[PDB]
Amino acid sequence: MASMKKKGSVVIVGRINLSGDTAYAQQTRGEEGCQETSQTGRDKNQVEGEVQIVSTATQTFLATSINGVLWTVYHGAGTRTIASPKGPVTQMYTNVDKDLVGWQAPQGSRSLTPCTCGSSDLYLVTRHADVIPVRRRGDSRGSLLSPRPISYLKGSSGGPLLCPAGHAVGIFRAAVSTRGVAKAVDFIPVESLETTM
Ligand SMILES: COC(=O)N[C@H](C(=O)N[C@H]1CCCCC/C=C\[C@@H]2C[C@@]2(C(=O)NS(=O)(=O)C2(C)CC2)NC(=O)[C@@H]2C[C@@H](Oc3nc4cc(OC)ccc4nc3C)CN2C1=O)C(C)(C)C
Ligand SMILES: [Zn+2]
Repeated sequence: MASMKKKGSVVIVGRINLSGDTAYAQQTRGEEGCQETSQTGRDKNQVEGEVQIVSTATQTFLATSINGVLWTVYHGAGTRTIASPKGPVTQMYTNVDKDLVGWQAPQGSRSLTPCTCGSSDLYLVTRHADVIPVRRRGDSRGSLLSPRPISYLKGSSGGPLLCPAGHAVGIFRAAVSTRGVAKAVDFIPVESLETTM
């Protein structure tokens, strides 16, 4: 009882910069500072952009702001708080059935707008800032136009699928792999987020 520990917070450690003509990853906090920030829950770093790179003590993945909520996957974040300038912030959405969690979007972030285009030509953004064309194949499935080893997609759960106009269509959840090659992806449709809200 006396020695029971607490899990740390999720910490923003970087972002996928989509502000210009060239997408690229940026690191904003190193591993040591990440560990300290996870324990205190106090992160005074400036946040920018729509897609954050996030970490716990044991995992790293992505998180995406849509309509003022920073969304990610439950299999990355669990029920963890997120670190923020004034201390840890509790999830405002948790849905293990959808593999979805969300926190109020951090000050300085920018939010994507949910797609209403009804378009099936999509783009997946990875933690390495690769922009991967994806053809929508169902409510929660899309095929990669150019399949890639699952190694390429690992660590990108929580990232966005976007339409041609840059609206959010979904949150990347899982890869569909045959013999280690991802030919398709599974995503949380933005309509499920909009409902959750
Ligand atoms: C050939 O068989 C297949 O293809 N079968 C497919 C399949 O299992 N794919 C697996 C392949 C795993 C190989 C690597 C794939 C590369 C990237 C991948 C984007 C990521 C990701 O990057 N993660 S990550 O690295 O950031 C990380 C780890 C730090 C966070 N996502 C996952 O890894 C998810 C997690 C779990 O999926 C769910 N876990 C949960 C857990 C919950 O509570 C704990 C609640 C709901 C939930 N819902 C789930 C749907 C398995 N997974 C898959 O992708 C399907 C989806 C079953 C059809
Ligand atoms: Zn759209």
